[PDB]
Amino acid sequence: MCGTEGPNFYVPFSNKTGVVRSPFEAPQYYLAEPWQFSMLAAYMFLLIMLGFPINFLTLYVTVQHKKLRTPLNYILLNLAVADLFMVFGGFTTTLYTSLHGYFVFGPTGCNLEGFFATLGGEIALWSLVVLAIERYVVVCKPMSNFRFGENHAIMGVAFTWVMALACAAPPLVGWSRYIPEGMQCSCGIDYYTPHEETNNESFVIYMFVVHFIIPLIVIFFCYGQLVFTVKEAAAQQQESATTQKAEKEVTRMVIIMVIAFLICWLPYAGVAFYIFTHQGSCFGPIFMTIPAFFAKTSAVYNPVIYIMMNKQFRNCMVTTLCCGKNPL
Ligand SMILES: O=C(Cc1ccc(Cl)cc1)N1CCC2(CC1)Oc1ccccc1O2
Ligand SMILES: CCCCCCCCO[C@@H]1O[C@H](CO)[C@@H](O)[C@H](O)[C@H]1O
Ligand SMILES: CCCCCCCCO[C@@H]1O[C@H](CO)[C@@H](O)[C@H](O)[C@H]1O
Ligand SMILES: CCCCCCCCO[C@@H]1O[C@H](CO)[C@@H](O)[C@H](O)[C@H]1O
Ligand SMILES: CCCCCCCCO[C@@H]1O[C@H](CO)[C@@H](O)[C@H](O)[C@H]1O
Ligand SMILES: *C(=O)CCCCCCCCCCCCCCC
Repeated sequence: MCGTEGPNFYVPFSNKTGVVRSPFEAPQYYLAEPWQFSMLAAYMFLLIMLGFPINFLTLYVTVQHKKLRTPLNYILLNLAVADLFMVFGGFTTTLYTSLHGYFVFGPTGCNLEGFFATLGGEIALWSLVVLAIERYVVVCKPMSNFRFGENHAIMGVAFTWVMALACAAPPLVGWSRYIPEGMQCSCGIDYYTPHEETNNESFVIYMFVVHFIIPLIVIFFCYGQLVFTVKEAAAQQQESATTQKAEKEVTRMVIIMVIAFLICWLPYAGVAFYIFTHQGSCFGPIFMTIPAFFAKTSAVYNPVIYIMMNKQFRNCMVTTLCCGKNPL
């Protein structure tokens, strides 16, 4: 008796007092004080004011600068579009529902916001995986007579859409489901109930293996071999100071990306290990959704790491903002 069950929800609050209401009908001010709902709204507002300009500016400066429109950058545009799905499909609706105290859009809007907010975050995750594979193929050259062109970059972007749909669509057709999560103002995959009618247990395993373990292994391998190949080639040219300088900056950048991926990855692993063991207590209307609360920020720091620190995008964004010029 941890929470309260309904046909389309699970409110993480005991019902011995008879105060629980459907998160589609009445505010959930027993999960959290009204100011805690407002702080959720403020956090959504922060993500919107930082997420939309950075990600929209990425799409905009690509239009005004021809040198950005290379095939190896196509997957970066896919990342910026994915974050805009998170910004508009997830953060915006949550900011609206949070100020009511409950998900005012009903169960139909729960599937919609759940899908798009999950789709955007899933496109972003696999865009990072695809970019790691692309950089690995271009640098380590595992195929003897291979050149990465426009057709290959399109496959990689289209591949992210298949992977993201592979995660976001099954809950719409009966494998897992979309329910209000945490404070019941946004919607997402049901990791909180063992809903046997939709086989939630198998979907969590599938999510954990395919959309959690596999992305980590691919990123670590590709960048691992990449830094290995770069350091190996740089060792053969120790007389070139720029080669050593290029090797040092490639190492620092791969580290930054791998660390940034783990900052979004480890919270789920920490919640996993606490759910893997300790399977005997109620997770409050918050605990299990703490990784989600911080994984949203990937809509802000991923374009900062992968785009704003790209040498090309930075100068072009300065040029666009710058008007025309820029300090040289
Ligand atoms: O939705 C995503 C997609 C994603 C993928 C990578 C990152 Cl870095 C962030 C989000 N998550 C991952 C897999 C998932 C669900 C949440 O399954 C779990 C089962 C047990 C414990 C934690 C779990 O996390
Ligand atoms: C983008 C900003 C949107 C803000 C929408 C706020 C809508 C508030 O709506 C109000 O909410 C109260 C508590 O939920 C109710 O008691 C009121 O009846 C209702 O009018
Ligand atoms: C940039 C901010 C634009 C805000 C436009 C939001 C329009 C909603 O407007 C709000 O809707 C609520 C519905 O319950 C009403 O209770 C409020 O009185 C009304 O102001
Ligand atoms: C750096 C890694 C980028 C991957 C970001 C994936 C973010 C997806 O995060 C997911 O968002 C959903 C919608 O709010 C929620 O239902 C899930 O609980 C949450 O895990
Ligand atoms: C995908 C995993 C990322 C691999 C990052 C490897 C970080 C290595 O970093 C390098 O290691 C050298 C010793 O091996 C040090 O001497 C160098 O200072 C350092 O640049
Ligand atoms: C050359 O690049 C000309 C740029 C002209 C604009 C420079 C000033 C930008 C100010 C951005 C900071 C806005 C802060 C708003 C916070 C809500």
